[PDB]
Amino acid sequence: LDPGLQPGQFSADEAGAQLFAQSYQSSAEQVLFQSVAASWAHDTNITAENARRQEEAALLSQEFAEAWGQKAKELYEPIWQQFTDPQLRRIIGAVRTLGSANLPLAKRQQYNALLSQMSRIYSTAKVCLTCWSLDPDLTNILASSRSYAMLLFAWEGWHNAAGIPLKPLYEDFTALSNEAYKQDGFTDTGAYWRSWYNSPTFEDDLEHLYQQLEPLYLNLHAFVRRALHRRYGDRYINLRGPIPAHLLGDMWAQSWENIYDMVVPFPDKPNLDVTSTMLQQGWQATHMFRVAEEFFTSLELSPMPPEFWEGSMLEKPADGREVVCHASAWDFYNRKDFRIKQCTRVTMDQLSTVHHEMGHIQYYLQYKDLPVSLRRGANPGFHEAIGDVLALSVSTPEHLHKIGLLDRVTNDTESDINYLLKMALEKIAFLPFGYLVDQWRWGVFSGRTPPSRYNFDWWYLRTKYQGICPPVTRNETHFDAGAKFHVPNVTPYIRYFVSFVLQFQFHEALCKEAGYEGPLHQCDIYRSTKAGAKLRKVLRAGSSRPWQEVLKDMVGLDALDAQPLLKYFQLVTQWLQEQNQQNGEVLGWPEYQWHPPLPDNYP
Ligand SMILES: *[C@@H]1O[C@H](CO[C@@H]2O[C@@H](C)[C@@H](O)[C@@H](O)[C@@H]2O)[C@@H](O[C@@H]2O[C@H](CO)[C@@H](O[C@@H]3O[C@H](CO)[C@@H](O)[C@H](O)[C@@H]3O)[C@H](O)[C@H]2NC(C)=O)[C@H](O)[C@H]1NC(C)=O
Ligand SMILES: *[C@@H]1O[C@H](CO)[C@@H](O[C@@H]2O[C@H](CO)[C@@H](O)[C@H](O)[C@H]2NC(C)=O)[C@H](O)[C@H]1NC(C)=O
Ligand SMILES: *[C@@H]1O[C@H](CO[C@@H]2O[C@@H](C)[C@@H](O)[C@@H](O)[C@@H]2O)[C@@H](O)[C@H](O)[C@H]1NC(C)=O
Ligand SMILES: [Cl-]
Ligand SMILES: [Zn+2]
Repeated sequence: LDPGLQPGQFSADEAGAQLFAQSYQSSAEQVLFQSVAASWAHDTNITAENARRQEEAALLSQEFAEAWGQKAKELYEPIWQQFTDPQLRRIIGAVRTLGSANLPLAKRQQYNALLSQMSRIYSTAKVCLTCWSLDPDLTNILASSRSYAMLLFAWEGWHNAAGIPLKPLYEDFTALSNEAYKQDGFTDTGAYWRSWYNSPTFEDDLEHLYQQLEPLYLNLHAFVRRALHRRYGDRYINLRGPIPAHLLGDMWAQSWENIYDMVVPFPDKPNLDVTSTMLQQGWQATHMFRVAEEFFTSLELSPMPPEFWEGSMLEKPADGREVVCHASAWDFYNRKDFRIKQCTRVTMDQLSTVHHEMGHIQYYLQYKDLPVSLRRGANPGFHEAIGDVLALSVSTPEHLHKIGLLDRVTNDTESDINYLLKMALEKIAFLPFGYLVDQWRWGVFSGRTPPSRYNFDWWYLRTKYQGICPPVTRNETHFDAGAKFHVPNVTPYIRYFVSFVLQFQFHEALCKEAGYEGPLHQCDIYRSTKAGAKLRKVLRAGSSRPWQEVLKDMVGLDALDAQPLLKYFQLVTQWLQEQNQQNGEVLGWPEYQWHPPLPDNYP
């Protein structure tokens, strides 16, 4: 480690730790900058040379972590917990967590290499027969093909190409991750991930939330299953069984907005998917980013700086290079450079994704003056929810009309049902998947799920919560969990279930604060400077204070709460129950063993 980057001496006491943290921050900024730079160069341009570089950068960050980790222990182990300065306790708490820096050098190299290799496999896998990539090729197939056979070919090819080669790597990564975190005193990596919520009853709190949400999901599911039965017929849809996993519009069946045209109850009303209008008008990526920016400035939040426009990657490259297409937002830790990398396509759900990623940027802009350790969300769920909250105003029919995407606007109960059903396909359908992914991964890290049951345990959970089934037989050579971005890219998942709850609590608070006084689902906070100010107080806090207190100041409660999401959806909740009753549906999937047959000509 460079001499300039190494820790000095400080006293064993709180005045020293202040000097320590100032010294640390001053060093960490440079280390973070070089890591993030090398990751960027790789993620926008996957080459062996770029992976080697990113690995050398992660090694540097491990030596940094070890030297300051060990120094923070050596001087402050007995005293840090008792500091007067609350922010200074969280700073030291972060600095003393070693992670992968607990590994000896040889295993640090093996760990850094596994991260590179898993990311490469996921982002460069192809389905051939002349080869399709996930984004945009397979995405487009899953979204707009209605051919059982075609959709099967894409689903199977993807799962096979991405998952099978990842399995041995995934195994070796799990063992090394556990070895690293167990020397920080956690039972396993999953215990370390969970500890970010600082909540003794987290697992029980999530389960209580899920029990209140499950009836809405079960009713959406049955109604959608019926729509599918009418197109695909009795051979491929079982009205008492799980839904084939390839028929819901999306490679992971995790949100259903693309099959809106099959389920829309009142087709004579304004057409609420505005994608075709966007195309007709000639919208491009950069217009989408500008319209999103304008919503933020209407709240008196910050514009995107020059460095964001000059540095970002807003389309998939044409020049041949290979890239990580899954979207992400980048803080370089120098308080100057911030970027988005997104393979943006011109579609309405992609306009939402634009807002999602710009919400992360806005968080980085607001907290850029805190000590580097506090430059995070109050919890991870808060960071994921910011952009989603604004996207809830943007997609209201009235807002779409203001921005030239919807010609007529109607205010009547049929238009409301359409609206709430479209939003349910996006928000309600997701809930079971958002909850299950880390139940799977926590079982793997704890050893409850060894490599010999990775796929068995994955499909148990897929069926149990989502009520889907794989459309072809799977076995333990398949590794279907690894065909989802966040698994090989090692991004925790429970943050999204938390986010999907929190965003409705935020929405309700900012609508009240804006002075809005009609139905929660018709609220648009656009141009409300009072709403902007309340949002800004959250963003400016970073992780400097407990999330339960940040939440209470914002919404008036110190806990996650399903009530706002339930109030938003109330009208469609009631309507879907009534429809399913009148149609004699069976809620749930009692025929749990059922799978569809192969088509005659497969493949
Ligand atoms: C779309 O329409 C709804 C429904 O509006 C009501 O019903 C219609 C059949 C007609 O009778 C309307 O003339 C009538 O308002 C609109 O929601 C309603 O908005 C008003 C405010 O604009 C709400 O009234 C307020 O009530 C609070 C206390 O709750 C008072 O302090 C205020 O002074 C104010 O009068 C009314 O409750 C609300 N109805 C609800 C909640 O269902 C809706 O705003 C409109 N949407 C759009 C986008 O225009
Ligand atoms: C993608 O990454 C490679 C490095 O892996 C970049 O290639 C280097 O390009 C510079 C300038 O053209 C040369 O001096 C080097 O010799 C190249 N290295 C090689 C080929 O090993 C490439 O330019 C990157 N593409 C971008 C940034 O668009
Ligand atoms: C696992 O499955 C592999 C791929 O074949 C698939 O499984 C058969 C049984 C069909 O029903 C269909 O889904 C696919 O063709 C096999 O090649 C492999 O041998 C299977 N078993 C093991 C232990 O890997
Ligand atoms: Cl998380
Ligand atoms: Zn995100």
